Amino acid sequence: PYKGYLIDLDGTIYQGKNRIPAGERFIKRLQERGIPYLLVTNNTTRTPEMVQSMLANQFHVETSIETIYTATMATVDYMNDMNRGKTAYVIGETGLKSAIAAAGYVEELENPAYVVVGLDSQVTYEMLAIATLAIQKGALFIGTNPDLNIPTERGLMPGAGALNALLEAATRVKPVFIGKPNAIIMNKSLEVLGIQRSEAVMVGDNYLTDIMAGIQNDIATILVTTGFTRPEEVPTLPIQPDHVLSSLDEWRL
Repeated sequence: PYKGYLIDLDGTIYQGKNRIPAGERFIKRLQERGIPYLLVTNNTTRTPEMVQSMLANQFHVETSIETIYTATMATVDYMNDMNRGKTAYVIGETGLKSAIAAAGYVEELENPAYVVVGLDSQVTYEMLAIATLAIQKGALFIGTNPDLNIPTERGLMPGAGALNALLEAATRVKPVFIGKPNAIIMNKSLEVLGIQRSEAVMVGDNYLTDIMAGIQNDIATILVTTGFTRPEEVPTLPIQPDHVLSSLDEWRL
């Protein structure tokens, strides 16, 4: 069986303000059996500590801070890896912005080494202009996650991927995406998860991001029809996941 589990957060162990008890039991089962797992999210607005609290206070789950890996974390790791200058211009929220600040990157508006773009529910043309000019100057253009939409009360709204699309059109340069289903976040996840690519599994509810995160990177996949991809959609999926579940309670560890 799989020796480690990479798990999506929203839509998999909880849905919006709603709880998915089978999702709660799942990590609770992994914990009791001592099976390594990693909560992998494309979210960049929250810091892992904020996520950890949200989980414990609203969704009956208590995980160690190290069990949480976000697109923000994977992003600063990449920046550090690329080791270009220590300057940057960032569009995103407090989770992403503080993580980069904490890593020693100072805000540079003219010629930043990096131009990092995540979702900012309060973005302004001014921010886009600045980023547009900095990218053309030669800054390394990074997209935190490719997500086209953000699920909310009002409905599906512009996601980080859509903000990046605005910038790709204006600069003619495609950003290097970090988040699922792209390689960078997956490789680093494996590295932090501690187990072989060949024996890890990616568990999620979204085909385009989670399931493809596995298929594209040659990592086994498990799709739970809660959240995003609706069960009616599975029969027509271009590529069937290794496993399809209506509930995580049905997966045997």
